[PDB]
Amino acid sequence: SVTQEDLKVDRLPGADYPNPSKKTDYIMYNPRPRDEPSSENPVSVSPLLCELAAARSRIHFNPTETTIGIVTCGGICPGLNDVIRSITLTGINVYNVKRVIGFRFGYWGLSKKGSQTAIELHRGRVTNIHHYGGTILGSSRGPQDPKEMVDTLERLGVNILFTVGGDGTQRGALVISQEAKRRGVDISVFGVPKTIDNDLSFSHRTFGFQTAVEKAVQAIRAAYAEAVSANYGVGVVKLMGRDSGFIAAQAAVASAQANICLVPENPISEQEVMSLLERRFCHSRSCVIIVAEGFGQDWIDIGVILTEKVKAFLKANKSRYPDSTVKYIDPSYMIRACPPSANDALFCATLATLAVHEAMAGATGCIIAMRHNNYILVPIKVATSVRRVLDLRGQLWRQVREITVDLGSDVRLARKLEIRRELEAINRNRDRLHEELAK
Amino acid sequence: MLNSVTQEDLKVDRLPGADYPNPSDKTDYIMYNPRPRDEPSSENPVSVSPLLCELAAARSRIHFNPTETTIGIVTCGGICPGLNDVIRSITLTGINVYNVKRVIGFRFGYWGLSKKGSQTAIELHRGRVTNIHHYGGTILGSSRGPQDPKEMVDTLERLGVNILFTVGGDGTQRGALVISQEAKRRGVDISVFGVPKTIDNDLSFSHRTFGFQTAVEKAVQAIRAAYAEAVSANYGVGVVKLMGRDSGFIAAQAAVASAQANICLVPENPISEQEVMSLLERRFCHSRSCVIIVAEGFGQDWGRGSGGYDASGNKKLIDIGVILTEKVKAFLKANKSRYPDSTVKYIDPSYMIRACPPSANDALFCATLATLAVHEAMAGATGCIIAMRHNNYILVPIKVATSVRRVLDLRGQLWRQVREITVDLGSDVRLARKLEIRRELEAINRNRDRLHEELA
Amino acid sequence: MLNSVTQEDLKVDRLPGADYPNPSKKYSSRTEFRDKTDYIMYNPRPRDEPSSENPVSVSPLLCELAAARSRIHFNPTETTIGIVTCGGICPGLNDVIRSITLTGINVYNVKRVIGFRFGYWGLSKKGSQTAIELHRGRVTNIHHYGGTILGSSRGPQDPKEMVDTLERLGVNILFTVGGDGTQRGALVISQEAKRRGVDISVFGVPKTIDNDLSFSHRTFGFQTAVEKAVQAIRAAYAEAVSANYGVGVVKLMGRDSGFIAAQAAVASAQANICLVPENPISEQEVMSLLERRFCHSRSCVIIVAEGFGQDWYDASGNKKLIDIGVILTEKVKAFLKANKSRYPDSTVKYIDPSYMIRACPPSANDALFCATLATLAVHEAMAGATGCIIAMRHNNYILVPIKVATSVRRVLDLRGQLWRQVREITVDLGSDVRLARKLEIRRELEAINRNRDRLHEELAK
Amino acid sequence: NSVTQEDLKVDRLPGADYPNPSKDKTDYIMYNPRPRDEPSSENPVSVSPLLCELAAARSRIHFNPTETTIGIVTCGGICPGLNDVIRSITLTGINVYNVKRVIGFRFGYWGLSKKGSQTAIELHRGRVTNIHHYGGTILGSSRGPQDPKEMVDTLERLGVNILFTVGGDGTQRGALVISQEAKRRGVDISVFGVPKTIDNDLSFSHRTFGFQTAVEKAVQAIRAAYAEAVSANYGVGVVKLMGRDSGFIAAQAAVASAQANICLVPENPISEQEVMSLLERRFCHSRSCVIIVAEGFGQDWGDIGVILTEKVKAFLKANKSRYPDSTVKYIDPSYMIRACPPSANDALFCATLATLAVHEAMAGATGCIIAMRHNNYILVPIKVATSVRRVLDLRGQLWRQVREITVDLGSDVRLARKLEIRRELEAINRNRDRLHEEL
Ligand SMILES: CN(C)CCn1ccc2c(ccn2Cc2ccc(Cl)c(Cl)c2)c1=O
Ligand SMILES: CN(C)CCn1ccc2c(ccn2Cc2ccc(Cl)c(Cl)c2)c1=O
Ligand SMILES: CN(C)CCn1ccc2c(ccn2Cc2ccc(Cl)c(Cl)c2)c1=O
Ligand SMILES: CN(C)CCn1ccc2c(ccn2Cc2ccc(Cl)c(Cl)c2)c1=O
Repeated sequence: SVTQEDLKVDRLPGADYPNPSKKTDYIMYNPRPRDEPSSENPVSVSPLLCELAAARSRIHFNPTETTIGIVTCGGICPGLNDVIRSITLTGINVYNVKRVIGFRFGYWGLSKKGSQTAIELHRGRVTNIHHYGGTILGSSRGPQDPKEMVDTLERLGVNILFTVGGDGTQRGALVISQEAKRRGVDISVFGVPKTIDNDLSFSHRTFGFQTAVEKAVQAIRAAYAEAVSANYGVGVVKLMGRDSGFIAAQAAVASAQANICLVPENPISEQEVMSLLERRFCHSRSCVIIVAEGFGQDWIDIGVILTEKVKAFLKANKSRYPDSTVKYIDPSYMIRACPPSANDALFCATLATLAVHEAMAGATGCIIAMRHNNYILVPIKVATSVRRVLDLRGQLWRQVREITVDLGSDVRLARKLEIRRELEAINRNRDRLHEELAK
Repeated sequence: MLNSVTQEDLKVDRLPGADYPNPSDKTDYIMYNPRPRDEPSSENPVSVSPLLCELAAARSRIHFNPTETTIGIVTCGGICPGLNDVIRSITLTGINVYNVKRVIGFRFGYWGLSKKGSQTAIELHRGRVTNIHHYGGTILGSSRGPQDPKEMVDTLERLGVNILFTVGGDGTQRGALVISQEAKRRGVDISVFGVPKTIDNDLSFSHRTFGFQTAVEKAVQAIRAAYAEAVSANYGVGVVKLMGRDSGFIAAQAAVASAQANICLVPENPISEQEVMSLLERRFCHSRSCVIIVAEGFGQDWGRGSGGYDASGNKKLIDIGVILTEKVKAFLKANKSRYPDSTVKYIDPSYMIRACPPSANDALFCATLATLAVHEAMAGATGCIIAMRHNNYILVPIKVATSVRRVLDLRGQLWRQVREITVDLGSDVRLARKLEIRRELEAINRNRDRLHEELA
Repeated sequence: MLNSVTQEDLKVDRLPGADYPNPSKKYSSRTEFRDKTDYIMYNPRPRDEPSSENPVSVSPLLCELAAARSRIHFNPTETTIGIVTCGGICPGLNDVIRSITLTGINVYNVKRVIGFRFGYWGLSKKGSQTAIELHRGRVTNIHHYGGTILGSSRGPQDPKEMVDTLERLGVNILFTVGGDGTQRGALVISQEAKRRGVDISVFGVPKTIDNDLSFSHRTFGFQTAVEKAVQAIRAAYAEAVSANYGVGVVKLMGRDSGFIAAQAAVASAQANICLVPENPISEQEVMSLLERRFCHSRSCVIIVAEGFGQDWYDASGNKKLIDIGVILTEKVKAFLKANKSRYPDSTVKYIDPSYMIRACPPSANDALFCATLATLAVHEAMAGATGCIIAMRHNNYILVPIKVATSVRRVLDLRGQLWRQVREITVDLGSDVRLARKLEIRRELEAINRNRDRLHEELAK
Repeated sequence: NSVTQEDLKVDRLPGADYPNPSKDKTDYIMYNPRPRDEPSSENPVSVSPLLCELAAARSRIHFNPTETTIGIVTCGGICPGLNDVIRSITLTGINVYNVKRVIGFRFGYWGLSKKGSQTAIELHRGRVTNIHHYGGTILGSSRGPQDPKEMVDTLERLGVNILFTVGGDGTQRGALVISQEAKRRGVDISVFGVPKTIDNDLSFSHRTFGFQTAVEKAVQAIRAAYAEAVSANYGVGVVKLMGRDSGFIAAQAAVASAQANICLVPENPISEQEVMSLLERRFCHSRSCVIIVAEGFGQDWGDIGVILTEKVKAFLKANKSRYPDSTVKYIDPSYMIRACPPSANDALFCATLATLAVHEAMAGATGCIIAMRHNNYILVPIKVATSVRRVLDLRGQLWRQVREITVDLGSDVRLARKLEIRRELEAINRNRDRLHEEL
């Protein structure tokens, strides 16, 4: 029940200035056809069209009179400094805006007390900041009074505010937008979605996620080495994922080293987990367990709890697992806090520049997202009403099930054929050697 | 001239019969162009294009009896980060999912299937592929050049190979469909299925090929080094050659990602030696360093090649890397007048970009392409490649795939980002510089006061 | 209570007889005569100033130098080599396994090489079943991966039962890769062996990431471990500077010494408090360092060694660990919560990168070091050395009897250059906070105002 | 060989009339800590009469800290760590000694000429904060001398009291000439060398800054060459690994990588014909060959990198007969080895060298370098330091490890190969039975 109206992104009234550098075009939400190939063109399975992001010929704000505002909120995420850098440099080099302000430590930065700390963003101040993790502005969780914030925006003459944060941040962003139009102030509030878990809807990718999976795989390589080094060794790795398991699932498949992958979308029992572990220890002396922070909220720190419960299980069963070892790893610090991969640096730069192009063109109350290889605008209202989750019947989760322990699979039948294939390889290698001597 | 892709061109071949169940359902499609003809209205939107692409997926009925099927793998041409992943995934998907009788790896490209190289061919089991994705190159090995299709299909028949995966560029797949035709010519049950290898990401009906994301990571590293060398010298010039035989996707993305390129030379934008030197000259107006990205395919009109081909059917190119470096030196030497001491370092990181293991993102992509390749080949697909487009995996007949290629849009967002960073002759040098200073003073004088405040 | 190490204590045992020539190092390849033991001075500092006579060591001790010998004890083609890895993994174990295996096979051409699985358990009659054959194929690339292909356990086994296995498999040399506890057991295997008059060499390759072996300036894995520590700190630093009154607590190995903590702290240049066992301070002292940091900064990074503050059952029924990382984090939180007054919003992130520091493959420099230690270990064990470790000291490879090696341990000198560099970077209650800060500013203004004018110059002219 | 204790006596400027703001006689370390006689009841005596002055912070210092200007110049090829040395000299000066001012001279000795003295930079805490995170030198670097007269004019003009010269043998040679020109006019100047040489060929040294980082990169270059080469039938990777006059990088990289089959260093000059017979022997029972070559090898040949590659190609052409398809890839990773930031171990080493350099220069040391030898930091007069150089011992343990890995013309090809096979069969046939057992 998402309607075309839900996808209509707001514009501030008027586009009375030319673009210093450079029709709304659309892309289909679902590019799959209703009917088979035929004489006429195919029609979408969905009625939804998404507004494409692009530099416009006419823009709302007089560039040389425009102040741009930036705020970063919530958990850090690889790429924040890139988004800060790109918004700042696109503003200055392309549109030549009067001023760019950075609000310190999240929404607190726009409160009358934190407005003191706000920083001037020039070319010099952002030159290399993309080389470092975190945010030069700083970040806090938690809202402020939208009234008090819009006072600061009016006071500093801020014309556009970029809100870099999760669902909660944009929810607040739309409330600033509405508080602004309620006074009839000329303010654009534009969201750059920050979410390492890539669980934004009307999106296939958010900045930081690809970088985060790189680090997750590194964490798993370490866990794997620890675990295979012990007799009945268990590496438990916690891989982000508050409400979705996209990092857990991709890391599990990429690493090719996960035997059990625990995600919120597939909530199983403590007892079920231990029988997967038990089946792994039938024909293996090590087990790597990926666990999303959001798994087993009905069992909070699932990392420590799963580790304690695995230990308890192995201790109860010393009988069969005589010496055992269980190492817990929390690489959260290492996954959020790094600078982005080159690919994520480019993605961040592209999101930020299109964000400025569209905000200057008077877009407001929207996020910028990337979907079907294209950059789209999405109203915050819809963006924050629905969220993304693993499809347990889809290709990614199928690849997790192919690698992870499955109680279905005949373990010892599967192993018979394994051996026959290996003998067939050995016996050929055996003869080719024999040949070389006499020959 | 317009290309003439028709829906018939996109219909991928199937070997006749799907008479066995899947150990582990109609063809679904995705629209080639998901942009609508008309604005939002009462009815659902309709594609600007009539073309539909076949989606890749595991099928319920399959052509080959899994337990009786031999899978063959061959890797051809320049190495590319991910080849071992594709080898590993084809091997493990075959064994763990379909439980195929045997998997053969053909050594050193098509040479591996010639009666001479068929000696060297290797048995691929789980043990033999366990960790091969951790290393660059190909455990099979790779050569440029075709062999006698007759002699190759002899080997395929001799070893009872039922599917052959061809991992290589346009030339390799062109040969793949020639194996397919030589096979049907004898009425043998063979699938020939392509996994596109091209680091330049210039396959059409594709937004991404395996290895490209990894290659851009390395290019940016090469640039970071060049940048350090160049900024260290007074009138220092780093020239970096970044792959790109016929397209500049690596050059362009590396240039934007690095944010350290001042001149980015790609084949799509052929400019003169004289134009390049005036970009350099303008850089040295208000800077003592310049980094120059150059695609191996740029400036094919700057010199004349021998006129020959390498064995794969690529033009033997004029080493534009060495030539651009010599011409920059010549220019700086002619103008010692204004560039009194100058330094020009040339860097060729080709070795480092192809030869590395894949990024985790490229490991996943390779693994996904390879498994869908096996799912579809088992379902009797043949004479096609697997590609990724609009976030989805599609099948494409080799015939169309090898008749069109991909190239930078000089009016598109990526190239716009290159032009925002690289030197622009347009902006009036010394006016442009006045405002630069005023902005920097305005920053300094604020920093100046905020300090003063803290004391009193 | 002084240590009582005499020159006799540094004489390393040799099994009686060196009755075979060296396959690789021929006696006729040298310039000078005699295949004797050469020595290096324990302490190369002189008693007296420069004078007419040569200088004399401040110490009487000489250490035996490690090197390939012209005569060897074991008949190479009849020799079985045994390898066992014990305790915490450490970057480089697979290199040491690989190098011992390949030096044995390629240089001496030994009959066979056995890998004992999961520590000393591998030599017990039960674990002797699991022992692996080590050939060229089985070790080709194992140095590319962290951990140990043999596996590792803590804990001793019955020396009697172990030497049964060594005799049963015809093992002539056993390399013991492990910490102090492992070598202590190694010497006990050696003595149990000589007690039956079996022809066995027991030779230690010291494993200790903390680099706290004595008669040593470097153990394999330590350089790699400091690389990872600095990476962990970069992350903690980013988390911390991102929060208003942000605190990164990083635990950096160091059971009984703080060499990783100290080097990481200096290298990173990002540590404001560095807590090592050698400098035991109070909870109250720590909080006043933090307090002084928050006078003129909104972030603090705290390095803490596992072994710091030893004087400071989980729900599932297991005994809960000595974990200064969790405790320091709780106590910092408690302090910040008591003082919300002045630190209104605060954040404390704890990082335990132990997993990431031990479990990685070695740096190229540590790969070389591992390869060198392992090959000299084989050269010397073949030359009949036993009851000793191989160590690296004053840029040279030496042999040390296990007895001495396990009676003394290494520790930070709090008056030495490394710890001085930590004190220069970390918060110091000495420097008067607000005067120190005045001059900071004046220096920055003096820089700004010059930059300011040089710009002004360019414009109109 | 003929080096005297007088040669090792390091100069001090007359007077140490001020206390140390942070923190006493000269201590020494034995040049050669090997004993003359066997172990005995008394302490052993050095084989050598030579003692080196140990570097350390002193209680009395020559320069009045608050009146002292420090000068820094970086010369010749960049080297991983230059920015660390710049940073540490600057911060040790400011934070420990509290010096009046610190100047950075741009683009080498040219920076001190009356023309380049214009470009010289003021170095404060802000200007050096993160410069160690980047390769190259924020000061810049040129080769070549300037008029020592003209340079000492600049030093007098800017009131420079200490000048740190970061560069190779040629740079320090010039440094001592500045020192002598300074004392020749009544100028209170310390000239103190921080040796820069990636090849680690400084004498009275076991390690120079950048060398450990450079070997890390060399091994990475080799891993790439190896992958290219093993991918081709009769594949040849030629890698050039620095080494103008010594092969320490070539040798360590070769051993560390374990992937070099031929390692060509200046210390072991062999013929083109000798190289090709190593290659020939490799291709008897192998289809790939990796060749490490130091830039200083074969200066008596036909840019040894391009020439060796051409000569290998020429050899493979019309031996097509036996090497039917062949491939020869040349790699020059010089750019990548010099231009990177230092390893954490090299960052620490750089920081340590720079701080001790300031401690000792403040204590009036001059006409000397700081070096690291037998795990200790020593001072060495430039005069001796630049009169002798370091090179591979072909009879030492490092080169022995290169010979163990690289192809050896000694071992009888076909007999050597028989035993290879027997060992492999003995492995295969055991693996073969253990499998059979399970069925
Ligand atoms: C209650 N809320 C604070 C946490 C749970 N959650 C998590 C994700 C989520 C919603 C609603 C939408 N989404 C997806 C999402 C993620 C990031 C952004 Cl920036 C946006 Cl606008 C939407 C959501 O409600
Ligand atoms: C003659 N050929 C050997 C070199 C020139 N070339 C280069 C690229 C190219 C074509 C035709 C299509 N393409 C793009 C491309 C890239 C990779 C693959 Cl696997 C395919 Cl099928 C097509 C093409 O003809
Ligand atoms: C009891 N032990 C398990 C922990 C305390 N400890 C720590 C270090 C240590 C000793 C005795 C000597 N050493 C230094 C050391 C480190 C590594 C090795 Cl392999 C050796 Cl032989 C000695 C020592 O007793
Ligand atoms: C002429 N020179 C530029 C090249 C040859 N060369 C190479 C090394 C060398 C000398 C003399 C001494 N050394 C070793 C060395 C290396 C670096 C430094 Cl900074 C010093 Cl003082 C000495 C030497 O003469």
